[PDB]
Amino acid sequence: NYQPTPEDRFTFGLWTVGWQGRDPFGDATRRALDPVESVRRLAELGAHGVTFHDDDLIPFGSSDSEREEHVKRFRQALDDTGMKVPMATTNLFTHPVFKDGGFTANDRDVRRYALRKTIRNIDLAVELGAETYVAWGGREGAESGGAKDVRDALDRMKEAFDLLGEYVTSQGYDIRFAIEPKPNEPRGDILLPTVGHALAFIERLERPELYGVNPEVGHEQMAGLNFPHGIAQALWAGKLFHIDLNGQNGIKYDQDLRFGAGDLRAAFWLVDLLESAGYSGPRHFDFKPPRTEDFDGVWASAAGCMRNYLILKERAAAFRADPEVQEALRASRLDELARPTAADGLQALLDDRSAFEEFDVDAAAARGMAFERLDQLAMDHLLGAR
Amino acid sequence: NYQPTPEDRFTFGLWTVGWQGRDPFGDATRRALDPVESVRRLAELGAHGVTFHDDDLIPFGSSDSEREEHVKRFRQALDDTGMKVPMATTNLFTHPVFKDGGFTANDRDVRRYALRKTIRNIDLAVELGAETYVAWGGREGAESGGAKDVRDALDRMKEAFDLLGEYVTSQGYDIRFAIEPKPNEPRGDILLPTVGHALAFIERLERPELYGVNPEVGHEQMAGLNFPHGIAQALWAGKLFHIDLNGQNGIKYDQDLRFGAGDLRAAFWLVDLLESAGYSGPRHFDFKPPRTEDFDGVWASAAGCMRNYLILKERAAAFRADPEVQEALRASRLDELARPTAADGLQALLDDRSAFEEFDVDAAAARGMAFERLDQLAMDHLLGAR
Amino acid sequence: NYQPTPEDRFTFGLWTVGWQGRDPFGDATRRALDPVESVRRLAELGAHGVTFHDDDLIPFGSSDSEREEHVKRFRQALDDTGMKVPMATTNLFTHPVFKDGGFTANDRDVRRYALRKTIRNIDLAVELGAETYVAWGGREGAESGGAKDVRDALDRMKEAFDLLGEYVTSQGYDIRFAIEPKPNEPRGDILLPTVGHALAFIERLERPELYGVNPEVGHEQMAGLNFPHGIAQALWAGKLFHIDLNGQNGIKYDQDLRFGAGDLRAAFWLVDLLESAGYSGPRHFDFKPPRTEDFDGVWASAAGCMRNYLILKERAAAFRADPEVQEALRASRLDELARPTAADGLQALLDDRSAFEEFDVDAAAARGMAFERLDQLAMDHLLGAR
Amino acid sequence: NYQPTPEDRFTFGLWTVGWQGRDPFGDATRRALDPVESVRRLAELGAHGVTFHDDDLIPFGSSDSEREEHVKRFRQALDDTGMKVPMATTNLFTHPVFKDGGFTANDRDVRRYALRKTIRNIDLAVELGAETYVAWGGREGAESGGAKDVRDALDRMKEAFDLLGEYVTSQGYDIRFAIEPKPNEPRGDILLPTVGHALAFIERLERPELYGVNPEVGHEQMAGLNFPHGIAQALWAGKLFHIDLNGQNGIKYDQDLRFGAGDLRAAFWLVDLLESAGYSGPRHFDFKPPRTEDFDGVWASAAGCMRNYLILKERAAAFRADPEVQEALRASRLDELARPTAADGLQALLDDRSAFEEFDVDAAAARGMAFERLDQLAMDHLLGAR
Ligand SMILES: [Mg+2]
Ligand SMILES: [Mg+2]
Ligand SMILES: [Mg+2]
Ligand SMILES: [Mg+2]
Ligand SMILES: [Mn+2]
Ligand SMILES: [Mn+2]
Ligand SMILES: [Mn+2]
Ligand SMILES: [Mn+2]
Repeated sequence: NYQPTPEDRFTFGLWTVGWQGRDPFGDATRRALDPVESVRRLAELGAHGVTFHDDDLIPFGSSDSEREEHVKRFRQALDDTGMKVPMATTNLFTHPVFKDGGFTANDRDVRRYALRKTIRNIDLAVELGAETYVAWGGREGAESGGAKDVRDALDRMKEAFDLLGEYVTSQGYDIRFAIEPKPNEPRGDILLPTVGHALAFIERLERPELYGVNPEVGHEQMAGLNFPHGIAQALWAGKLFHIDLNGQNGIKYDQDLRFGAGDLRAAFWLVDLLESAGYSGPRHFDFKPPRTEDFDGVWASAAGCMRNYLILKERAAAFRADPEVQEALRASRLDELARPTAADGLQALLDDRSAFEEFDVDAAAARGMAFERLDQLAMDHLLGAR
Repeated sequence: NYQPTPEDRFTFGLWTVGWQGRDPFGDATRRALDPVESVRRLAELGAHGVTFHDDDLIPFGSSDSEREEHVKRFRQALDDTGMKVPMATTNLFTHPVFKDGGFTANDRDVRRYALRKTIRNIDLAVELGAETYVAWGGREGAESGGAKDVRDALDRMKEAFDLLGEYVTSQGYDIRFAIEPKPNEPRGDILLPTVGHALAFIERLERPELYGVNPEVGHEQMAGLNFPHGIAQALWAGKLFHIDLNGQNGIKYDQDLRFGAGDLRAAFWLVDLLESAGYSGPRHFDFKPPRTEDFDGVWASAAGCMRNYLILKERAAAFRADPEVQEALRASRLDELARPTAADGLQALLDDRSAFEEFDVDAAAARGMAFERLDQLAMDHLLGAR
Repeated sequence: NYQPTPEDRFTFGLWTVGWQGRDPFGDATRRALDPVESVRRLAELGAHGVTFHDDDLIPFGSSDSEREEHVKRFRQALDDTGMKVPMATTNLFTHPVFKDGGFTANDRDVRRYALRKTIRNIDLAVELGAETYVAWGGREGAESGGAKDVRDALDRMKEAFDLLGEYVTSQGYDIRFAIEPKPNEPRGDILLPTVGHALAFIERLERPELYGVNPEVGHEQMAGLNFPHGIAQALWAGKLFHIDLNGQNGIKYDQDLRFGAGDLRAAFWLVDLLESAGYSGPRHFDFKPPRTEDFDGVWASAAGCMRNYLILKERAAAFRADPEVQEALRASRLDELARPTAADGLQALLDDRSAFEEFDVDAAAARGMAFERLDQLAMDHLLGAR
Repeated sequence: NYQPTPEDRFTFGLWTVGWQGRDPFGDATRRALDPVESVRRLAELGAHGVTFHDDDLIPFGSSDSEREEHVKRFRQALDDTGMKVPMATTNLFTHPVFKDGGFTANDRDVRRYALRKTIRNIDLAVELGAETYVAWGGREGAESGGAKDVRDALDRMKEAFDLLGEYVTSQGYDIRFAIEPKPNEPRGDILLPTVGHALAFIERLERPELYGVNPEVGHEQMAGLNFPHGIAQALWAGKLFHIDLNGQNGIKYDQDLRFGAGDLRAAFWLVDLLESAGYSGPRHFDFKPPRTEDFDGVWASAAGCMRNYLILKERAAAFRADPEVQEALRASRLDELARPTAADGLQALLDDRSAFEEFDVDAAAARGMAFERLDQLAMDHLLGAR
């Protein structure tokens, strides 16, 4: 029942199932996982692929020969399992050198080092077949007002992404970039804090067609925002290149619960939207099995991510296919929302006396929207109570 | 001491000092103010101008002759006082007809009526000399997931703003539009919920140069966002057309406290930024004198808005002029943040062995950023403790 | 399917289905409901009873004869339908006189008036058979720090509740009090903001056995708190006298959505707890049908409150009855949580070398808690996916 | 200017200035500090004393002889500097064995070990002269609903604190306990999440006079609560045994900024209250110098904690001493808030026709509270603008 297959395109970061359970107040509760073992275990669960930061796969400061060894072992596990690598990213946050940022660090020599470390891993991602390269600027930001001039930092952020775009085009690489927003943590405030800020910034890059967003359920919810609404705006702009799925219980620290935990109805409306819109990218889980769990709990949590997606997919499809729901959607005038307000044009609107002079505002005000009956049909569908 | 003059460009909405104190749980505590009396009282306090919704100035459903009478009375008070009207906006939220929105209402005939009501007031704003026309889509949004297809709604929102842009260009009007974001309240979630979402949406309009943002302190803070950071991004994009100043205590209902209340250090960093960047638009207060107050309290609260701006302006100027602060900014490498990361270009960066192969990451990691000493110099300046 | 009967003890406030849809930004969208019509409509839906504020039932400032007329009409509808009145409360928030509070208003004469208005309605509630008298101190609090000395206000709050307790005991009334906490709105901060603060305050009253709490789902969630956890603490103290059920989407204005909307998994864990603990008080809905709805939407929303309770009751019962869940609970040592840590006593614990000197902390640390498999069994049960 | 002396009773935890800068996303940026060096550096800055967890002072798993060595070195530094140790606490959160809690872990043998580890450190704290023993239950809680039966956990929490009270009374120790609440982080929800929940729980302990609260600025603000209001309630109950001072920017991860950062006006109202109430306990800083800082930044941040307290103390004293403020407080009827509502008693209130039958509610409603003029006098005082 609800069993994933690789055609469901479920992917996981190496850092997710491999999180050792170090949090700000506590030591690791689990041993390190060898990436090869994660690939094999995830393949057995029905995953389609894995993702990585450079430093997940190649220990920081590895020699060039150790580096090849690590990559070759990893390549063999991908070949043995059929697993793909659709996304890769750079760790620009763990090492102390990045304590004030990578691309927007105040120290210029750190910024140059951040760019070189990124470019090296873009080459590796292309060689492994990644289509999307994610940037999460977790250290770009500030705890205090005077520490970061945000206009200068946005100049430096645009400089860095423009150079990366020049690099991939000059190499002929078929890879796109996706910015992963997060509003805070580990910095007091992070630059480009939401999907909207990231989309707006992309429009000022030299080659905006190369850049999209990689939104994460829990991150938008850390600002109290509606995640399906943000995703709909990203889809509307043609910029949903990738997505991070997980769970979050409101405005607090980044929990990274398994997908379906946290705000369950928001998960339902997210799956409805992704499936209706024909999103065809990876269904990626950026999640942390809680540090209460041993390795059996890690794999149960990973399996639950995909199970919950597949249950919600079924319930959302049943909802949209239900004749009674389709009648309710017309009762609530969703059909009218999809029609142009004024395809007849400005001048026709200005001369149309039924739009103002003879508009019966009181009759229009009296029409109920029937949204509550519609929402309870959606609840009944989610719960399998019809 | 700290006395405003009209050259400080302080402005107030008629609805601010005129708020009667009706909240969701309580009746009005103050009588209605005649707009003429507000103009005179605000002029005496040192205000530069006032703003209005159509329905603040002309009671909803007024006949064409009553309408002229109301406008003429208002015009006379502006002439008697020297007060300007730099901004106007449309009430598309109070009347029951707008219960599901104006521009993105599901009912098409409401959307057409919303546009006609807006166009009528644009003509009036131009006649009164307004430079900026604000749109706050307070009813555009939803309480439940199925009620609003957000892609269709964004289509309708873009349709509405494109028609308004076609209207002002066809009339030859020298007016620009500013979208005022708000994340929630009165709708469960509002479309374009933050400065970032609004900036991103503007880039998809037919004539993006006509549209900017009118951010409000308290609204970004209702999503827990850093308001000076958002304003810096708006300035960076060239889109800060107008600003709403007030106070808010965190993530809760929209409080609209007087400016300087709420997050006081954020107010300090906001004034520092506006003054450093040479923002030359109106300093507009979108605030509500608490319903505990009588009319003497209303004017004390209005006066406090401008007093707090002028005190913070002095402290921010003293901060930036202090030699010890300028030395601290260099100690924290804000000068280096302003320098290009790689003006030498991509190829030079790729060949620069000091950027990677011979970069001493450990020496760079060991450098403190000296941000705490800088922040305490900013605290001492704010408090007048130096 | 899932049809309520009066033995389910579902109750509604007159102010809930009768909310006209006035919010801070908008006029009423629905006409006023006659209380008699609400009683009849709710009885047809399967409700067990209704609740009221004094001013819902008797218009403010009614003459003594109008007052009797209103009560007699209401009594007749209760007799015609079989509806009960298990709870009543006082409106100490709508009238302008209460703009700074009722029991903790700075003006002494307002505080005395607040007490007299309350006592009058206690007599009426007893005559209608109410077992619980609720106090929601919505105006008790402040927007600014100097306006309210909170120690003096707590003195005044304790004075008011002590007098009410002296009044009911001197009259021989069999009624108890329940304080309904709320953290903010309409005041910037409200006194006794959470279930915990209210429970702590009760312990300083002269006769604490007379006072309990009436927590509301959405109010605890406006502080980001776990509502089932708070209810468990109230049950643990023996103080859950009444409960308000509704929905809320996180930290924002008080939404009062229908129960089951908002945080659906929290609703599941709440129903599990109430049913497991044998809570036998009313299942009261303090909710507002959204102002998008006409009267048919009002009754659909009311019906959905009880439907969602009954669906969640079934799923929680199925969860606890499942042998596989009972095995998982033992796997996660919930049985051990219920056993005393040290029934052998302090001295035995101090001499027990297996508790410290010879405790194998590393073996104990290695035990997984199996919480994720348990939580996914709870998800499968909630969704009907087993 | 604003220089602390040991009579200001400023104290710091060893873990504060000694925080190495490991956060969930990043390695340590600073080396470990020897406790002896912290004591000497803090003494030079004007601190009065230090606090510790057992594991800060004695590395976990130390032999009994290493333990004595560590204590003796520490004792010598206290003797050389005059520094006191007024508070101590237990680390029941770092080691993996505590991943599901100490006192409320599901595993019984962990709970017994938690108690033995605590008792051992109580003996050490008494020997060092500590008056207060703090308990922060950072691991007591849950990420999912089924993992923790909260009634059973509260039984186990009460069992643990009752045993500790029996232990200190049987030994004749003159030490009191203080519970430090926190709503979340590192657990998804923590038990006893606010000052109110902790105060309520204390009233069910066997010997409630032994237990008080140790509230922390940032923790109450992580639930969006008003921290001066919570402290006033703790003072009102006679339970403010200790306090943790720091800064926090709203509802997000626990930032532990230096005191005065975060919500500056809340810091002003906190200092006003502590000084007015004659709080005579330690002014303890539970803060983390940001990981951007080197060791010079650590000591600058520590110094800023005490500087900001002393500046706010001066401004609050000036505020309360100002004749114009004292007149404003009477104008806003704070004098009337301090007077009994009904010292004449219930029967006199019931017969007093001026309290209801002849009360002029409209005249009373018309009185402004003059709270805005009062709040602007407080702003002017805080900023030194008078
Ligand atoms: Mg992510
Ligand atoms: Mg505004
Ligand atoms: Mg309620
Ligand atoms: Mg603390
Ligand atoms: Mn995350
Ligand atoms: Mn606002
Ligand atoms: Mn509510
Ligand atoms: Mn903290």
